[PDB]
Amino acid sequence: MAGPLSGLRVVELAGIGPGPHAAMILGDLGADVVRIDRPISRDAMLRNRRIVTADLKSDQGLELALKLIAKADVLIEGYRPGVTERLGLGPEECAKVNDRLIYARMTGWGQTGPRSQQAGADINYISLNGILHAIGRGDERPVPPLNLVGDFGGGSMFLLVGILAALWERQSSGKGQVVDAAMVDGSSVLIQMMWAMRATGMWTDTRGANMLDGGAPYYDTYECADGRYVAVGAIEPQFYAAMLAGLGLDAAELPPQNDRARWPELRALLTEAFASHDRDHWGAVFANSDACVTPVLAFGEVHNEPHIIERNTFYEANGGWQPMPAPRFSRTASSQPRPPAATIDIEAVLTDWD
Amino acid sequence: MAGPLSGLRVVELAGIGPGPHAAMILGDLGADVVRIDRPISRDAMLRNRRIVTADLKSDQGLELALKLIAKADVLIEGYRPGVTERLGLGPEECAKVNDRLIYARMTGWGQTGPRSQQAGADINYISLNGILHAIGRGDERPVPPLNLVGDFGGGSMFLLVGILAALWERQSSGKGQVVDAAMVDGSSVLIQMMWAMRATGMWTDTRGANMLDGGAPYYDTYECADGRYVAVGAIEPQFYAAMLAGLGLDAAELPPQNDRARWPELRALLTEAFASHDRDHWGAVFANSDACVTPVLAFGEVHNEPHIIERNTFYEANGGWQPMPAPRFSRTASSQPRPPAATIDIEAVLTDWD
Repeated sequence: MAGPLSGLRVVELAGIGPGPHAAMILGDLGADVVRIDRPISRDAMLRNRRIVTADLKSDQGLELALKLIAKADVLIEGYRPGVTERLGLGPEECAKVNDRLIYARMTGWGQTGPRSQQAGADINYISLNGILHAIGRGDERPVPPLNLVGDFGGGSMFLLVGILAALWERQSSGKGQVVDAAMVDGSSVLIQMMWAMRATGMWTDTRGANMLDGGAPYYDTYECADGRYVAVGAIEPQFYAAMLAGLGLDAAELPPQNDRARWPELRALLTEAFASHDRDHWGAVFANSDACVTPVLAFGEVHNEPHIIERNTFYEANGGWQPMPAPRFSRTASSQPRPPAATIDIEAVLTDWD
Repeated sequence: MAGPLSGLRVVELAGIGPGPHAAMILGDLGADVVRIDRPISRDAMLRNRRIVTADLKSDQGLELALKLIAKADVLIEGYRPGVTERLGLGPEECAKVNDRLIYARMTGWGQTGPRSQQAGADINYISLNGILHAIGRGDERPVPPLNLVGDFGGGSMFLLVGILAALWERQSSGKGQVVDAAMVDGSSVLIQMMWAMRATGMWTDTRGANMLDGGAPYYDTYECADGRYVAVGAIEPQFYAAMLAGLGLDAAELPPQNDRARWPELRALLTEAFASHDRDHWGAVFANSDACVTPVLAFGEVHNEPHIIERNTFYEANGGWQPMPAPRFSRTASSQPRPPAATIDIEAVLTDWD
């Protein structure tokens, strides 16, 4: 298996959303990932893995898990705190048989604390630490940014950083440890810019009235003539001016970029402008500009866009497209992810592993 | 310095947004990070750093950068492809003097390809790979999820994973290499769940009409009596039912949870329920159940919420709260971050570095 984590050995305890997304990216990058289910998947998330089944409630699955864990560099689990403990696969149990194990725990609320036993999804984890409040248009109730922010950006990504850091540390302590990845915490450091910004008046708790939430007329989407959108990211004044040029608007007849008092008149001017031609027109107007003007593409249009084609951001599998691994390494490059293959006997893996 | 990356040595080439966010987290986690500016910061994002000054244009600063890079494990650069090359800090130059260097490049569009020389921000990178399309209410044009998805979740976080993986690979090749972290790619892998789901009919390019984008009445926000919001994440039927009981609704007078045909009647019923009382009323009602119902808190209200208090998700600094490091390590724990620090003579750092 190619890529930089070639050699690393990961055990994943099948659960939902963040945990597998982390196991996946490890896989993507060359790790040898082994996922334990209950007794083919056409879920792609389960690519770059071997799947085994066991019954960790029974004496005999318990025993085979530990055999796997003992040979493994990493364990991922994403259940309620106390659950691996009571199966007897806790951190203190795994330590007895392998004290070099990086024991990664993936939760919303964390290992400890009042909420640490309650159910929740992404929307609740980001409800509590400010993030969801800030997302959306001001005249309307907050909008969920999918599960991009807590599950992944603020969950699996921080689990991955926790695992790969703890692996750096082991390479001179020679021990592992437990990583407590809680989404409420990880998403907070994800949005730390806003927290910094709030302290110098460069961000406000008021919704829809900031520089990056769509309060700013030069940082938002515009509906075009044909009902589709373009995205404007022109913060820098030189970028903004190349944008005004493509639209063919005169700086003199416009409010200045940052006269917030007149941001409504500026937006109406930009709106009228962009609605006067279809999306694709603006693509051609602004091809090779610093205008920071791009088409808003629907998922099903993505594989036709040049820049996506030329860099193989995607590959074709099953129904349609998945993302190729990221990021990319110059010397030990990742290769095309392997599809989820049918089950494997758990014994044969111990034997693969010796 | 405390935390798991204690030992690691990072040179950051000052720029905007993703690259600093990466250097920050490294810092958070114990690395010794050293940032090179042009000629005290009030910005917290610059915590866990030492700041130094050089004119990389002149033979004087070029030469001092290389001395630092030569002693360093990681270099972070966030400029246009071709820019470090022309300064004479390209990858092949650094290799001359340090072939163990992890050379991490942080861009929107990537190192290569048609758009790789154009300006952009977060909103442009997520316009192109379907992400931005999918965010928002369907009767309104896509809404930006701040810069949470391209700059951080799909930017800095994948630079971090690239750096820490390349470090693992070095620990047996004994060479480093270049990581090409592009937001367009990183965010795609971030939203891999949707890509997978599209291919089994569990996701639609139609906007605001899915399970995690606010189309589901049981995964969305609701306005309360007092104008404020709660978040409902009640996907699992047992969660959903604990939610109906908290609101005091008869399960049997409601349309089935997944009779999408009557999702408008379900939502009206829930809307009516939740508007009948203030937010904080619900916050109490649901403070323990597995109803996956939580208050939507403004950033300014976060530090008062129990779960946040007990876990020290935040600390105070500069007349306001910032996020404590994440994730958390049981044996080599991170410390409270050090604030930015005034500038330092670059020679004194060379010296400190043996």
